[PDB]
Amino acid sequence: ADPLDHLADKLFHSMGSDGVYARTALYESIVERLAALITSHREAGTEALRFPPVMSRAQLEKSGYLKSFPNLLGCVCGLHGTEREINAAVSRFDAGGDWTTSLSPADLVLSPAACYPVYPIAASRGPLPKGGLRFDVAADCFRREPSKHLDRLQSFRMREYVCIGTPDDVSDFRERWMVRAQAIARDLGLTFRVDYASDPFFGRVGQMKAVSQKQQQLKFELLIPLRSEEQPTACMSFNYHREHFGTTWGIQDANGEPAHTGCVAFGMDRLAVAMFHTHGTDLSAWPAKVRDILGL
Amino acid sequence: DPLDHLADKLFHSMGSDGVYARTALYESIVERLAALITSHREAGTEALRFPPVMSRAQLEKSGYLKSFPNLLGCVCGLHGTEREINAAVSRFDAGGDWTTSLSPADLVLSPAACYPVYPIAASRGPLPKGGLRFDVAADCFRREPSKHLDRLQSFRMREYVCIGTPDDVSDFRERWMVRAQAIARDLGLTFRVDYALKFELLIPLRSEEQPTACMSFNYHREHFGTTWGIQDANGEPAHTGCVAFGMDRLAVAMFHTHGTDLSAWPAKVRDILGLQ
Ligand SMILES: Nc1ncnc2c1ncn2[C@@H]1O[C@H](COP(=O)([O-])OC(=O)C[NH3+])[C@@H](O)[C@H]1O
Ligand SMILES: [Zn+2]
Ligand SMILES: [Zn+2]
Repeated sequence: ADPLDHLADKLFHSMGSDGVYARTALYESIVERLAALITSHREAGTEALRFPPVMSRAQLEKSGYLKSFPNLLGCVCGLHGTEREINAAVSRFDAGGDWTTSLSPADLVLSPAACYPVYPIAASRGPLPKGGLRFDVAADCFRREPSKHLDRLQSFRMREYVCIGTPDDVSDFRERWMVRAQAIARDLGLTFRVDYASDPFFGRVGQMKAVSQKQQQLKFELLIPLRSEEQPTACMSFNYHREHFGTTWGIQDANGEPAHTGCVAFGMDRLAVAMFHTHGTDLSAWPAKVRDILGL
Repeated sequence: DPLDHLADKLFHSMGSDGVYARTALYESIVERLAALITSHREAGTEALRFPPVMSRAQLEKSGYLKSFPNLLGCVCGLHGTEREINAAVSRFDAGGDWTTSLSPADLVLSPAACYPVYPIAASRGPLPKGGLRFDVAADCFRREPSKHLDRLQSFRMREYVCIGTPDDVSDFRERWMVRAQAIARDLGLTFRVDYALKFELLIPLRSEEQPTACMSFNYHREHFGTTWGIQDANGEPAHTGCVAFGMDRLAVAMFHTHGTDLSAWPAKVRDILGLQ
């Protein structure tokens, strides 16, 4: 079986859906401590925003998400019809028929990544000041990838630091964080390597997109062996978007050029699972240095 | 609207009524409220934390679909072949509608934090004497757009849940109807208790004639006990009730009541919320 499976009893209860779990108090306390630790490394002048698990469908469309991962997107739908119509749908359900045929899309999707909503927000403020803007964002995200592996969820929490400004601003930020992220994983007693990577772009063209992204080194990941050293798990990523979002949303840097952006993302559930996989379910037995930095 | 002005310090627009980004000020208060509620948690209470989505089939069995079908948010996705999905996005490129290729997932956005806990308890067999107590939280969803700050589409719910005999649930209800009030009192909130059976603690937010329900008690009879086959220690279908706290409503209440400057909040309140 999967090396992570034995962890399930202590960390999760089933909710009748693969990748969707109830968190025990033990698991939760570790997520919160990881969150606090990440917060303690926040750079000065970084604005903290917290987003709900949903976001505007129009914004997600405009962001170009359907062009990259249409297969992962969770859209919100409801019964928007007339009372007669809605009653009809319910009656089918009562009669073992299919109520869902009356669903129609809402103006909302479940967020695929924590940073998305922040770009329209930064743009509404007009031109960027010299040195750009830094944001601290989090959200419960959704990706439509059902799986029984504990490191592959459908609903998971994502925490990010986001840099918006000049190519220089973003590169400095990304470099800084690739170093600081490795220092953090060390403090946590986790084994890792950092490597160039690519997003799981969809379809045939998606294979050309990934090769290109990898060669341009626009995405690094911090990888931790969970089920094996041969196929480690990405628990953080460092993403350079170049000018995509700046152009998309009309954000201009202090030079009046289309702003560049990048983000450093922490997979909270993946990090928590890595911690338990590495140090086990008995917190009293965790290494003293680890217990100390987490303030246990 | 009395609350509208609060937005300046609490929220940023996300392109959708009732869906706002939350500032550090606002979130710090939501967290402290969460902490305060935790401090009143009863012994022997199992704390579970639910994600924003849950089983569609569980939701169907809960009866929610019969009661508030218009408020449900169902999860839908593109579940077809690669060619079908590409076409959908191409239609979108050509000024058409890509959503016609959507089909329901096995999931919905949770309408109430406690719903998923009932099948969990049922799965463990007969309840012990005295029943079970749970502490649940979830980001919940209600498909009802509004510009009012106390009527969101996505909001945090916190709940203590009692599963047991009618005696268990009644003692639990009585206890919590009292604690809920004591809590609102310590928060320096002005409220009245009404019986909409269901108990509700309503706080004047827009007006005194139309106060907002910020905490409630729901008694479900043996509805979930019967649906999931939860059996009490005497072999009968279990009863359930829950005390529910609208975390985002409570936070808006606090800012409305005491203002957006935490330094000028009363010392009692700063004290109980670990601010002073
Ligand atoms: N299915 C899943 N289950 C659990 N965690 C996941 C996940 N998908 C992503 N994550 C976590 O979120 C992080 C960010 O994912 P990503 O790099 O694919 O998205 C982004 O581009 C963030 N802007 C990953 O490094 C991982 O730690
Ligand atoms: Zn990001
Ligand atoms: Zn409930």
